[PDB]
Amino acid sequence: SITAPEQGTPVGGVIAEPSAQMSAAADMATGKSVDSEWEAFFSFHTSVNWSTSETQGKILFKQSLGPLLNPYLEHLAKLYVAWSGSIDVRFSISGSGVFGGKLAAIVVPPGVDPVQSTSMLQYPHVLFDARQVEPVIFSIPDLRSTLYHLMSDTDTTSLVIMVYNDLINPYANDSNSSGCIVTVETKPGADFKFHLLKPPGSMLTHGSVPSDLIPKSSSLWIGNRHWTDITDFVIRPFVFQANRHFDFNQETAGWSTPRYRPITITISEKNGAKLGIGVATDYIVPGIPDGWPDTTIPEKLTPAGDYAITNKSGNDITTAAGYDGADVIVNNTNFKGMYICGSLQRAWGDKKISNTAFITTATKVDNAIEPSNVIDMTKIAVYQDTHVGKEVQTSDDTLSLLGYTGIGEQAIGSDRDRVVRISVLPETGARGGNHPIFYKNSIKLGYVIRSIDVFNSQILHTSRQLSLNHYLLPPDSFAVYRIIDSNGSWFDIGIDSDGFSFVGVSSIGKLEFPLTASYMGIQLAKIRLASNI
Amino acid sequence: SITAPEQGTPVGGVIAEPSAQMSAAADMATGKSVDSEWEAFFSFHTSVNWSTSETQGKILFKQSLGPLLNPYLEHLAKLYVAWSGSIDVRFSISGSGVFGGKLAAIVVPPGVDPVQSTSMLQYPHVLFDARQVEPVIFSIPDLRSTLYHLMSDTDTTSLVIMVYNDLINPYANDSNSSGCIVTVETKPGADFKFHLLKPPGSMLTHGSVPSDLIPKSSSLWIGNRHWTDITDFVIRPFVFQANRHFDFNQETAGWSTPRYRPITITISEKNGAKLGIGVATDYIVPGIPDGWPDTTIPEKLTPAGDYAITNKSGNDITTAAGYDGADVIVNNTNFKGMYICGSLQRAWGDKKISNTAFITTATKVDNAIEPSNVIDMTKIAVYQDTHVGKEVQTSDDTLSLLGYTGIGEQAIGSDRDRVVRISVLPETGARGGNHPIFYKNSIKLGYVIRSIDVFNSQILHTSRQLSLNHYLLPPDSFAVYRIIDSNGSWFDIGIDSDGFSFVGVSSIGKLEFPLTASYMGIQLAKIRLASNIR
Amino acid sequence: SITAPEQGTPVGGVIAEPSAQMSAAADMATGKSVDSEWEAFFSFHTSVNWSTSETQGKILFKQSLGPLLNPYLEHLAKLYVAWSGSIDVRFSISGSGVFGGKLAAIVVPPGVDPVQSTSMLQYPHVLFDARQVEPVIFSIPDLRSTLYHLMSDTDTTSLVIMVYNDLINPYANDSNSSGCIVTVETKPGADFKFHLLKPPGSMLTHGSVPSDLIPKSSSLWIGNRHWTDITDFVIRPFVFQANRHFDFNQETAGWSTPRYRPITITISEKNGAKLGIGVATDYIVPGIPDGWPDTTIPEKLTPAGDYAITNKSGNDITTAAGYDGADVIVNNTNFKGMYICGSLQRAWGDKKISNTAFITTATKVDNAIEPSNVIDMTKIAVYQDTHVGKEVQTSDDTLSLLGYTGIGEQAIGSDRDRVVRISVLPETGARGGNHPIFYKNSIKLGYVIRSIDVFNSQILHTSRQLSLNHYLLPPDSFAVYRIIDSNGSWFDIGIDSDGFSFVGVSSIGKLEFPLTASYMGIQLAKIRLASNIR
Ligand SMILES: [K+]
Ligand SMILES: [K+]
Ligand SMILES: [K+]
Repeated sequence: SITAPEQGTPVGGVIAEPSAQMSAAADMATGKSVDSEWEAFFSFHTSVNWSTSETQGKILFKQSLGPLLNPYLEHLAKLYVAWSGSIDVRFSISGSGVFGGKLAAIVVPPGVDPVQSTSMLQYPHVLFDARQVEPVIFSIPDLRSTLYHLMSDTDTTSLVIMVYNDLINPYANDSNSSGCIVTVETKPGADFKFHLLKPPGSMLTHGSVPSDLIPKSSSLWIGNRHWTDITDFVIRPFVFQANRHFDFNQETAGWSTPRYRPITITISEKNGAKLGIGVATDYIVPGIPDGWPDTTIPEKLTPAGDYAITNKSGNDITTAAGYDGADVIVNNTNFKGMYICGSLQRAWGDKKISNTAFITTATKVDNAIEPSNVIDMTKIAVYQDTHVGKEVQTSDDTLSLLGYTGIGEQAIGSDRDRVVRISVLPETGARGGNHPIFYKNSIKLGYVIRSIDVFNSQILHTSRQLSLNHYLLPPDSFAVYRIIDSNGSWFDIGIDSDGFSFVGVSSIGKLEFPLTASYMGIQLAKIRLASNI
Repeated sequence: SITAPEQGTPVGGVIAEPSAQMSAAADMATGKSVDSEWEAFFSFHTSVNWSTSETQGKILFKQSLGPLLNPYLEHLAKLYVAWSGSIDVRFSISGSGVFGGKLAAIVVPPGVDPVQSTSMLQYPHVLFDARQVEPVIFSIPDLRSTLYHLMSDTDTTSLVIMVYNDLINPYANDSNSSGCIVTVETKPGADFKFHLLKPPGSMLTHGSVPSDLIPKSSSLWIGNRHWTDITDFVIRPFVFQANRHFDFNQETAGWSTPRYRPITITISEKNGAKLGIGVATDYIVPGIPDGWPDTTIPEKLTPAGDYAITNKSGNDITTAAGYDGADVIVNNTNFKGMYICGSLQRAWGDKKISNTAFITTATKVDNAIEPSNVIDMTKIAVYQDTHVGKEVQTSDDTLSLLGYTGIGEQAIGSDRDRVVRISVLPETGARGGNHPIFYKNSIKLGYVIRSIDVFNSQILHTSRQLSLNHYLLPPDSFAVYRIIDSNGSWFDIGIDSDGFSFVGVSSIGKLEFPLTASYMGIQLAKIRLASNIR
Repeated sequence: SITAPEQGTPVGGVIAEPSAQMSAAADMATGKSVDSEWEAFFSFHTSVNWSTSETQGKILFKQSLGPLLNPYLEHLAKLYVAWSGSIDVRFSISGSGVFGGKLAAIVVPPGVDPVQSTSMLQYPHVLFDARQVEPVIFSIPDLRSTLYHLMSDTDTTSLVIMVYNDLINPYANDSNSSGCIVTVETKPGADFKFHLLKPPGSMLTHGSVPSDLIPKSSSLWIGNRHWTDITDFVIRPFVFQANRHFDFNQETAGWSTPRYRPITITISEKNGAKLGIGVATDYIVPGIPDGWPDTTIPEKLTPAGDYAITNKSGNDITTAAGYDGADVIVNNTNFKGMYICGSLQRAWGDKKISNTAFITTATKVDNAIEPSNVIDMTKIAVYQDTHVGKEVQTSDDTLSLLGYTGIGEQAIGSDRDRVVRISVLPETGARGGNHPIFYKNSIKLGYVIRSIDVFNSQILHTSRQLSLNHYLLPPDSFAVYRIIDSNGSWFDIGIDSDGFSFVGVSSIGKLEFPLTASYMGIQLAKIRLASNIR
């Protein structure tokens, strides 16, 4: 009655029985290494740049030992919870002959964090000159106080590439944009082996490694507030968002899933209102629809009319494309910062076509509406003519968001008292000299064909992965990535335990926008994030 | 000069000496054949029902290795810092013979946390049928990266029993459901050894497992907002409290200790002034008294008069048929959301008997009080008529929470805007798909002979233990406690690193309250807290 | 068909199996060379000072055999019903070399109780000088009429150290006193064995030793009459209390449980009546509420007015200089000996805010109350102005003891004629030459910013344990607890079968209160409870 995992009554394959002569035939037909071909060669892992800007003692690379240093181990790591052993490395520089400089590789032991000083070269290190063609090979040993590791462990032996002598080029003393791509390739050491099969589907108690929060291409980057594509970055002393922002505990202080979909509600008004209060039909928090905008109007306003724009204290309408070359707008509209949403006003006996929506969160005192810094089921304002008479009308609406009304304003997310929360707004300032960032994209206005900027605290892929998956990161640390544009400009972003992405520079500048991202590793939040801009 | 721990000249007994005939006689009288008997038998651990309603891939049993499995090791563990080795976990099942259905066993390694899914069976598993006669043992090996375990350690090898094939009765209809319960027992195992005997009176430098947070019986459960006994659980999307709510870091965003005792203050009303500001006399935070209640008033109002309520149309209520017969209450009373607080009210020269008080955090402008939910040295309001006439008095006063004047309002702790904090309000939402819970008490009302509900973030025993004892729990896990009522309907509560409690179902319903609570283990927060409601 | 307690088919771990290389590795990492380490070393028990002031025939050390000597046996003893065998009690002394003085050791048999007298040396005794270098062991043999001992057993072989020759310093003058302290350690002994492992959740049918009656620290001491913390002891020739005073038979001549919580009652005053009789709502004895205070008024009087006191000559007191400056007080107040009791005071139609109460056991004749110290269903007095007009009201009321209006009176519990009973007042006098003691609290007063002393027969932890747990103690013995203050001045309290406490000296004096209490053992009541006051 008891059966073991390798136990049963063997009947065979009725028509035939497995032949060894055919399995030996297939080995010679294909060649053969011993059951793991990936243990026999070096595989491309990453490449890093080294310009003339990087002075002596700077660190271009730090990645800790682990199975993420080789793609074939990152694949088979998914079938296990523990590992142990060394990784072999081969690195080279695609330099020129006219280039000098020299570069060093330092396997620092566990525990230590390095410092950008030439004192780290008072320790065994592999010199590599830019003029050197043949690559160089060396091992990264597993020096561990334990007997095995876990996939989340990042206190392992680590490698750093450090500038030993500055790179030189007598030519470009005007552009200073020289090259020397520095590739790193990896092979498993013979002492490498995985331990402890995990059951499939089972989660890891100590979590996984945050190596998939940002995609590897900017074509996939979209905002957590508006669905458009990211176009550039913004650095500010404070960065805050609640709606689709998720921390590493799968917790959001907002009210919406990491999706963009229509918003279904149910208005109910009478006597001629045009300014009703909806109620949720699809939600995660009771009262607020899933996907309701996280921004409030500037002031108290009584929506009754139509658009109205004018320039610097001039009473001159921007009827034409002379909108540009104005630099200040009054925006005299009675609807002055709402969100435009196409509606399907379904009702019994309306017998008239639907109308646009002009939604926001606010307190309905009367026909007017007051800015509500906080959201609630008693704050969900909608300004559209549902064609109401004296008797009640309980239409179904099913909005979808298209644009914005606040012409001539700052980017959505600059002002804080207009940005919506439930109770507590997440917020982060500078954390060890590193500055937080927004992700900037655009949203269409309602009157002028131009668009307005929008600030985002995350990329939606970063929110979807933090809503679903379980990662490890200590609070005093980042999950650091490296952004590289089509040119040789790069900078490291750092995503904290709260979900906010930081940057070490004060200004990124413009960048050729087909970008890529690679996971470097876990860093402390104190040490400034590397850059070359 | 030097003497070892076993060294000294023996003289013995002076009138007699120890005998072996008498020690042998005690082994005759007893059945003493070997010491450490718990190593020689299996001891009860628990028992699970396996019904036909339970589809495949469901987990029935799940325990991690450790000395909390067997009670005889849980006892000796108090003397040692460390342990190591394997436990043997016997399983017994008594099927009907005509039944069918196989049941799997998986010893998942350390570092994982199982899930209810057949993917767990894509892994080595032993099976045993309902027609299994003899018990099966399933030694759990100690797989460890360290050389010994501590007692605070919980990432250990675990064993799960889960339904491989559904249980089958050929006679039973599709409607009626049957079952066979599976019993679980444990024994220390041969390689099990404790390590590093500790001296008594020794702080253990990491604590122990969170096994003593919820008492094992409901008679000992009282809230952290009001002192009365719990009566039911309340699931809400957001849960929040500051005063007596403590986390695993022994730190609090509140102002009071986990104990209910009177509130001594002093108040120095000057002129004819039935209200004034009181100053702390006993405190852990400067300015705020210890035991001061964490709820404000709804509105700005002047306490001057008597009680008043109406049945939605001005019909005043003066009888139980009106109060219970009402659907809602207006409560036009002028001292609405406060606490009665008997108030001894001593002073020098105040020969008049004392008068009850009404307290909240609120500002004061010369007659009134406004709702201010940020407590300070100046947000300590009192209204008790300390017989003042045109002269500073400086009375001393001691106050004991009795009731709550806010008739008709919702349950206390249901509105953050009215709940009091210093700077930061601890608050949670649904971690995983597990909903938070308040613990429900009731508190007395003013002149009505009914009561009003009261919500609580913790049980006071949970707060008390987290103020004194040090525990490890990462911010991704829960300390799980299986609740079992009198009928056998059960569910698992999971306590947070933040101190809040959770439950893995949208509604618990009603249930017998002479109920219990047993620590099952540490559990990751994503995984839905198990339950069986009926 | 049948399966023994160690029987079942083993399959083991399915992914791995137990290893010995890893269990060996934990013994390498640790110092594990043998299990049950407490059998291999001597553990600290206590230490005594031997000074030159101490004449011959004085007893310094006295312990009976048992597992409460060593803490590692006191722990395992919780798993077993019985024990047997000998303990080894090491002694260490470090004299100056120039000292002289011999010290005796006597293992007195079971059935006796020693005395401080040289007649004890007319018996086999071993001696050891101040110049003793190495420790001495002195195994205590288990002489027993039974075949095994239980844990409740205390008539066991004992060992006493006593001064055979006074300690001598040739340099020290007759005035100055020196000393050498003797340290005592214990080890389980070779023939020691526990017996009859008990299943958990098992009542032990005789209990255990009275080792947990007084807590080990003074921060946890509160009286059985008022909830406040103790501050000093009070020796009186007679001691008496009924309400929360419990004996070792789990029986009481009182009416309340050992816990302080509010007092819910109902009162049905008819006409304009500021006083009436309340009826129990929560009770263990029919008629009397649980928590009702056990003290009467001094005199017949009508509660109608305000407070009033005078300084022996009509000079009213309205300031601290007058109260403290006074020698005695008249207290012409009309509501003298009662308790303030905040009184929520709800009812249907009583919109007026509540008013404090004044309670005692007393009769009532239409305006007044007379002191009746026999509590009944009709001796439940209240004076709180429940806004009654010419109509029965039947208010519900909850009351919480705050203070005591009897300004100027002596300490509460000092007059039997005022202390309340049902039928029988428990009472003791001087057993042996050991004087009883009250435990002293203080209770708040009415409008004075001072307090008044309060006497207590027990600590509430002592009452609580004697209500729930079953203990053996004959009516001739005491359960002894050695009190030690911060300076080292000590004395022994002995608790009675009746529940009362005693002390072996006429006056204790003043002493540091961060003090402790340790159980020394059972002691016959004739023998004077030892002490060392300084
Ligand atoms: K329509
Ligand atoms: K007074
Ligand atoms: K009342």
